[PDB]
Amino acid sequence: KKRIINAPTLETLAMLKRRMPSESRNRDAIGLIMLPVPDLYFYADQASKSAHVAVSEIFGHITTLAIFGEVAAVNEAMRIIED
Amino acid sequence: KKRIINAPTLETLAMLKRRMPSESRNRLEMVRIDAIGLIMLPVPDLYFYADQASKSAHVAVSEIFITTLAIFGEVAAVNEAMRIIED
Amino acid sequence: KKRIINAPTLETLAMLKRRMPSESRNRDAIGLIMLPVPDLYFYADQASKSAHVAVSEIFGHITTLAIFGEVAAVNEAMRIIED
Amino acid sequence: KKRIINAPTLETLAMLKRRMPSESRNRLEMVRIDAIGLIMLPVPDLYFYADQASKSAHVAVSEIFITTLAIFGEVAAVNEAMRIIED
Amino acid sequence: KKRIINAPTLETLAMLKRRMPSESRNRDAIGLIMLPVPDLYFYADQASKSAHVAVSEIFGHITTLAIFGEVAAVNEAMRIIED
Amino acid sequence: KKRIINAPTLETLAMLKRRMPSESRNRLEMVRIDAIGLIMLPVPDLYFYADQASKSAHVAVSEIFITTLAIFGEVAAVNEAMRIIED
Repeated sequence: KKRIINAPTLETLAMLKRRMPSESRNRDAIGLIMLPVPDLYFYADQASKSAHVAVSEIFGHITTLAIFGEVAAVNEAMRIIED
Repeated sequence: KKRIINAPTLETLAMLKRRMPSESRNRLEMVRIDAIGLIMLPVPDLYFYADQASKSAHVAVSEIFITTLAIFGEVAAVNEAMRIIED
Repeated sequence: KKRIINAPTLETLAMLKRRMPSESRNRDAIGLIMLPVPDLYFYADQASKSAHVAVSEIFGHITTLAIFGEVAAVNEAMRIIED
Repeated sequence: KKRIINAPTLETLAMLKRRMPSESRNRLEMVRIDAIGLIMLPVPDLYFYADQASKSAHVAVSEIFITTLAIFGEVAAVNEAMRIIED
Repeated sequence: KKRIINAPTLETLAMLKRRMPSESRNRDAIGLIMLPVPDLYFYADQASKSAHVAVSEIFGHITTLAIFGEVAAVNEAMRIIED
Repeated sequence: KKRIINAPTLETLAMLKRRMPSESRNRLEMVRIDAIGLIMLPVPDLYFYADQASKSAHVAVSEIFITTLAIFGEVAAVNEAMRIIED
């Protein structure tokens, strides 16, 4: 399903970074949502067109998208994805 | 499950390029990418439909790492391809 | 399921070669069929006893057999496998 | 599916350490390990609940290689955490 | 499910060793049982508290625990795990 | 799902050898391979039945990379083994 982490720890960020591509990693709330891969890139492209949030895949098919940004924005994004 | 990205970002293209073979990467600059169709297919279908697309002008195809096929090209062509694949 | 590629592109061959063992790769229609592994080797052994087609596993359990040869032969093989 | 190991062996700790990131390994000596809670979670839940635990005193969390979260700490804390996760 | 190998061959031991961690490998009947990972470590910890049997994961989620020891002990352990 | 290859090709043997451990590879020349039985088994069954076969004369066993066991030997022996495994 979907989940939002408000005010994540440094340790939480470290865990996520280990599970992201170097390109993304090198670049607050975090929204985590499980999506099939077409949806994943569709919704990530959305965010790249949107300021104020950053996106990345999380590894582990149906995979995980992580949305990093400000509390309002992250919530807005998770809402948009539910439609 | 299928999805079409209209007018993809440069970052979107970068994300996809990271997830395709080095050999396929050049094919993106040889084609106008109005749209990207992403569809999850069993492997026999994948290569069947890729081959189709490779024969078609105006689109380029690549695997993305039941797996994912990406169809790059002009809006009409991408839409046509996704339609054909639904049949 | 099963599928046959008539007159494959060079790019199509390149995609398949990336997904085959070095031994096979180093060695027109292409038949692609998804089989459990016992069936896979059973039906591939058949082809090795048969002239005019070549066989290989394709990676990605239930896996994929690829049958390379002449149009008649490939069709014949895909038919035999349906029984 | 969840499980709590009360009063784990040194060998049990060794087995788990082998299956966690090198970075997490030190966190075990910074905390009294009366108990270990092991629960299998989808990844969004995993990081959600880890983050919770990392904010909580008396427990430490780590991934073990839908995946596995390990919660290390004092009996009360571990039990509380496993309870919260059931909700 | 579960299975017990009485008086295993050297070849059987070799096959299992290939599929265990170096740490375990470096350390008769063999009980093999498929368990979810929480159960796995729970029941392995049990064995570490118990003399006369040794435990290890076998690789290949729901994974496999291997219990090495004397015939009585191995049987006792497989019984305990059924509860 | 099970299958028996009667009178396998040299190429068939080559394909299987590529997919077994280097250690197992020699065992094929120590045994007359009239037939190869291939059966997909959960891992406890795999080692249980391998061990059986390793104790039996006239067959050799190996893993092929729920996984696959290959039973190499004489037609009678292979058939007997596949039968025993159905029980």
